[PDB]
Amino acid sequence: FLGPAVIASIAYMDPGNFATNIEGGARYGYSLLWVILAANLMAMVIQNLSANLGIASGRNLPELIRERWPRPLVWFYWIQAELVAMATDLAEFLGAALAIQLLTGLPMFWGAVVTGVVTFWLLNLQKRGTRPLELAVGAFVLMIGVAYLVQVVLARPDLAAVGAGFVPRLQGPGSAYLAVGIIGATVMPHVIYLHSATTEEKRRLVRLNRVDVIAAMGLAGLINMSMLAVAAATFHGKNVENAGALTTAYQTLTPLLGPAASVLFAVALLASGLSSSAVGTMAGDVIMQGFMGFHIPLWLRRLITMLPAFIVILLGMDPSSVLILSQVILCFGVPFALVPLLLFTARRDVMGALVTRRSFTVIGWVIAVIIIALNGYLLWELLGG
Ligand SMILES: CCCCCCCC/C=C\CCCCCCCC(=O)OC[C@H](O)CO
Ligand SMILES: CCCCCCCC/C=C\CCCCCCCC(=O)OC[C@H](O)CO
Ligand SMILES: CCCCCCCC/C=C\CCCCCCCC(=O)OC[C@H](O)CO
Ligand SMILES: [Cl-]
Ligand SMILES: [Cl-]
Ligand SMILES: [Mn+2]
Repeated sequence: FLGPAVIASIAYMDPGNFATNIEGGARYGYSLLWVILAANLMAMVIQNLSANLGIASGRNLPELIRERWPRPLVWFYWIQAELVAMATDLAEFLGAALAIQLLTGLPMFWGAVVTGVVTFWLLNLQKRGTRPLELAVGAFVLMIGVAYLVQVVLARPDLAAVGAGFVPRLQGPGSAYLAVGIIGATVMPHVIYLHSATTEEKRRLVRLNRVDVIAAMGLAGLINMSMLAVAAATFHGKNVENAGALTTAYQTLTPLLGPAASVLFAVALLASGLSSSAVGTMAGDVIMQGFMGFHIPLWLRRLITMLPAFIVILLGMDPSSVLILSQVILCFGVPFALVPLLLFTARRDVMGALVTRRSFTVIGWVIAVIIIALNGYLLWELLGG
C-alpha cells in the first residue's frame, strides 16, 4: 500500500532543487540544513491548504479568483501567476539542456534545441503513451534520490557541523539569496494554482490526500537534506574549482557509483527536467484558463517559455547560476499565492463544512509573514550591501 508518496517525491525533484541543494552545501556547508527543514514544513501546510481547497470547493484557485474578484485584480493575479510559470520552466527546460551537455558534450544552445524538440513532441502524446515514460523518469529520479540517502551515511559528515546546521544562523547576503532560493524550490508556487486541478465523501479525500502530502514531503526533505549534506562533505571547505555548479555535482556520488556517477546523475537530471517541463507547460495552460476563461495555443505557450532560456544561453551566463535565480523569483511569488489560498480556504461559502481550522489559518499567515520577511530581509542587501 506504499507508492503514491514515492510518485510525489520523484515529481518534486526538479533541476531547481538540484542547483540549490548542491550550491547550498558547497559554498555554505551544512549551515543551510535548517532552511530545507523549515521550507518542507512550510510546504506541508501550504500544499495541504491547496488540496483542501480543491476537494471542498470543487474549483481551483484560478477559477475562484475569476468568479469572485474584480477584473483588474484577476488580470494582475493572472500576470503574476504567468510569471511563476515562466520561472518554473526556466529552471527545468534549462536543467534538461544542461544535462545534455554533461552526456553528449553538445553546447548549451544545441542542447536546448534538442530539449525544444522533445518538449514539443512530448506534448502531443496522449495519457496512455506517457505511462511507461512516467515510470522511466521515475526510476532514475528515485535511484538518484536513494543514492544520496545512502551516501550521506557513507560520506562520514562532521556531525558537529551537521547538527549545528539546524540553528538558523546567517552568513550575510549570499546566504539569504540562497536560503530564499531553497524556499522557492520546495514550496513551488505554481502548484498552489495546480494542486487543486458530502462530508463523508469530501472529508474522506481530505483524510486521504493529507496522508500522501505529509509522507511525500518527508522523503523529499530527507533527499534534499541528504543531497545538501553530501555536497557539503564533498566540496565545502576544500576550495574546489567551480564547486556547487551542476557541472561537477556528479563527484558527490563518485565513491558510491564509481565511474558511473556522471552518467547516472545527468540522466537523472535530464529525466527530471524533461518531465517537469512538459507537465509544467500543461499546468500553465490550465492556469490561464482558470483566470481568463480562454487560452492561447499550447505550441505558442511552449515557444514563449523557451525564449528566456535561449536568451540566457545566448548571453553566456552560468546555467547552474540562473537555475538558482529562478527559484528566488518563485519565492517572491509565494506570498502572492498564499493570500488567495488563506482567504478562500477560510470562507464558509467556499469550503462549506470544510472550513480550515482556525489554527492552520493563523499558522499559514505566519508562514506568509516569514516568507515576506525573508523576501524583505533579502531584498535590502542587494542594492546596499
Ligand atoms: C541531515 C540528513 C538527514 C537525513 C539523513 C538520513 C537518511 C538516511 C536514511 C536511510 C539511508 C540508510 C542507508 C545507509 C546504509 C549504509 C550502511 C552500510 O551499508 O555500510 C556500508 C559501510 O561501507 C560499512 O562501513
Ligand atoms: C527530520 C530530521 C530533522 C529533525 C530535527 C533535527 C534535530 C537536530 C539534531 C540532530 C540532527 C539529526 C542528525 C544527528 C547528527 C547530529 C547530532 C549532533 O547534534 O551532534 C552532536 C555533536 O556535535 C557530535 O559531534
Ligand atoms: C525583524 C523582524 C522581522 C519580522 C517582520 C514581520 C513581523 C511580524 C508581524 C506580524 C505578524 C502577524 C502574525 C500573523 C497573524 C495573522 C492571523 C490571522 O489573520 O488569522 C485570522 C484568521 O482569519 C482567522 O479565521
Ligand atoms: Cl559547515
Ligand atoms: Cl471573496
Ligand atoms: Mn521544486
